[PDB]
Amino acid sequence: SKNVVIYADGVYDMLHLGHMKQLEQAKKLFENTTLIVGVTSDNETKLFKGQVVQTLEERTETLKHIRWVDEIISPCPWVVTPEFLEKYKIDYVAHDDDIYAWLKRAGKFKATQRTEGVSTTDLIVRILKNY
Amino acid sequence: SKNVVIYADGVYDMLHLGHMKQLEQAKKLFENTTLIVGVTSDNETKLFKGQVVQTLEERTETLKHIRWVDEIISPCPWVVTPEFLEKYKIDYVAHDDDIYAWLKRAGKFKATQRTEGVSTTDLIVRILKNY
Repeated sequence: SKNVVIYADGVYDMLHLGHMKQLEQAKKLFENTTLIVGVTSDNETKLFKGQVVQTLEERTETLKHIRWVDEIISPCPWVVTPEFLEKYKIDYVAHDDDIYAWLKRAGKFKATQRTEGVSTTDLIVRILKNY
Repeated sequence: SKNVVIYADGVYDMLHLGHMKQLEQAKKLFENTTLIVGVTSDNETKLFKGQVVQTLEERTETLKHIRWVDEIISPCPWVVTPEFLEKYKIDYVAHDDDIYAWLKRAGKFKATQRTEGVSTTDLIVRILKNY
């Protein structure tokens, strides 16, 4: 079967098992895929979403070590556009779930899910119940 | 060239970029390798080394998402023995650097290096200089 190009963007701050499971899910959407991961810039993340603890460089270098990741766009645009899809020959956008209505209308949206409790901040909440 | 079997054991608690770089180094020691990773048990780690924040299951599931990891032995023995090498057909043990004198004498030890400052605990020391 033909190779399907998947695009998954995010902040990927302090990458945890929840991110990794989501990337695995996107990678395995079809039998033969190329998973492109977009890593959002420090400025736009801070401005649109909130404080980021790791720089773009740190967030990107970590993602390079993940099995499911085939290609990285870093920094990636904050908003996916139709032109972006055509520029990188993206077949589907894989994201947790509006702003994706236009993708779903075109058949180009694949929902992936989060894993609760696994996150990095929750692991400190752990060691902080040693007292 | 023939496939070289590399064994790298550790606790791999709260896996960070330093672990990942070390695993990449072991994986790339030769052109064609199988990297086996050993993950130490909760009891022995606690007893011999110190408190572990993630369980064996959590530490092992995370390692599964790392590109360089080909096989996992979980839990792995606390001490590498000659019998262990023969049982899994290990050619080299890759570890940060004694207790490895016997490996170095046999030509079966490959030193890998750490990365400072990248660790998970240091990233909290970060957010804790927001105040």
